[PDB]
Order: sequence, then C-alpha cells, then structure tokens
Amino acid sequence: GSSGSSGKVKSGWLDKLSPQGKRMFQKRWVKFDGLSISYYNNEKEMYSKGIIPLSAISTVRVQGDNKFEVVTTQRTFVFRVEKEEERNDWISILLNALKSQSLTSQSQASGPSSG
Repeated sequence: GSSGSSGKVKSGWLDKLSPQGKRMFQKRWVKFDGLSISYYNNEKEMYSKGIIPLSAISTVRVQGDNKFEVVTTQRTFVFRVEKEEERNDWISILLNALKSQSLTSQSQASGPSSG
C-alpha cells in the first residue's frame, strides 16, 4: 500500500446542476488543488463564493453516462465531464485526497503495480 502517483489536481469545464429538476445544466469552471474544490462561474462575477471543502465530501460515486454524484455534508452535488478518462480521473483524485485526510477509510480499489 501507501501508493501515490502524479495527478492530485484537475481543472476543466464542468456542468453543475443549479436547479433541482434536471431541467437544464449550467457550465462552470472548476479546479482542484488538494484541500478543496474551487469552481467559479464561466462569466466574471464579484462578491461571489463557491468552494467545496474536501472534508465535506462524504462519499463519491458514478451516475448516468460520463457523470458522477459528489455527496457533501451540506448538499449533494452532481458534476458532469466531457470525456470518460476524466470522469474516472476526477473521482480517483478525490478518493486519493480523501484517504490522506482519513486513514483506514473506505477503500474503492487498490492497484499495486510499479512500472
């Protein structure tokens, strides 16, 4: 165990679910540093806030096609990607940053392989 490969961050156009009726989707810029998820609105805004703390993230799972649902102590959020590799990537990135903050946590899948 004690794995750790490159790729602890990720940033790209993501469709956030603002409304509560799957009536539409709003695209917003997202970026991960390693502590929290900072995602701002596509358009330039002022006096606005929108950051999800890694601690809030209780669990992560996949949804629909090329989509996933991120549960947060506050309110579950749904993020959609444009590529398959991304969908899986994002999740992994989070799960990886979740195990660091929480030892002996719920394991998803281990891949012991070097080169």
